[PDB]
Amino acid sequence: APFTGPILTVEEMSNSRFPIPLEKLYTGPGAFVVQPQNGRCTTDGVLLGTTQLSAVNICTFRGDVTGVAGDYIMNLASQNWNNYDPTEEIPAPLGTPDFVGKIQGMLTQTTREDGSTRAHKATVSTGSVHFTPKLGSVQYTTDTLQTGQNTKFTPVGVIQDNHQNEPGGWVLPNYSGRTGHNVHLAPAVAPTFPGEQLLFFRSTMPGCSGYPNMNLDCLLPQEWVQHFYQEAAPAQSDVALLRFVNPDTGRVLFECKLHKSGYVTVAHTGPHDLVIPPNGYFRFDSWVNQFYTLAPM
Repeated sequence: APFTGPILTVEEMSNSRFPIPLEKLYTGPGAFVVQPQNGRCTTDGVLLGTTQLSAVNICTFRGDVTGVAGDYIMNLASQNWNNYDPTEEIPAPLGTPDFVGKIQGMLTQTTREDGSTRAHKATVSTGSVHFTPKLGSVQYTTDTLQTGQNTKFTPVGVIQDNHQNEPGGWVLPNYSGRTGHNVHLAPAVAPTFPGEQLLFFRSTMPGCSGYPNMNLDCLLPQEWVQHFYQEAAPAQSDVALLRFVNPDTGRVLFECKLHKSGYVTVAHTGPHDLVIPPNGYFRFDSWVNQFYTLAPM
């Protein structure tokens, strides 16, 4: 099982931390608590953190709701509408958000075998110490919805209330409110090697109110996560050499290294939103010692 990377342009891929396509590449610094929980999978196919395979289920919630008299609280159900098990060895239900911000979306429901259905705007602060997904409960500050009926929360974007103030992007939430620290987390990440920086995969979370910081950097495209999980190819070395080619010219644009552990680094310093040809895609060339110095970018 040869090791491989998917043949997909950044635009043909999807963000692994919010259900939306990728938009571009960006490498940068240093003073950051960097440990996204979704979009975490070893190059050999071992999913970690709260990462699951579907891009459409990232940041969604299913369950039941009980409205507080004159917000609403949701009793978490399994992604498949089944029972939720606080036991399983994960930081929280797979797909759960891995940063702090007020995610606004829609709550849809269907009043069982009768037919009626209904939906209302709703937001949910992953900062609200009542954001207890691990415990199996989460409350939304709706815009109003029976009890006993399957309520779904479909995510749509983030908001604000000062500027760029929010989203905490790299601010991990507390899956178990007061009750305790997050468990079974995914290793924090950061470029160790000299001068190298992390090569992220950017997208822009739809703003729905205020002046929120809409950037959303993930370390792996969802299909990459899907590919390694499928292929489950062995990591003949710590680092795998990748070349970003241009299908048209047939000329390498630049290189980067995919570390078996699951992240991407680029031999470059300082901020800079990469500029690539829309047809650009990544291609694995070979494994290398963690010492292989990279041709800059």
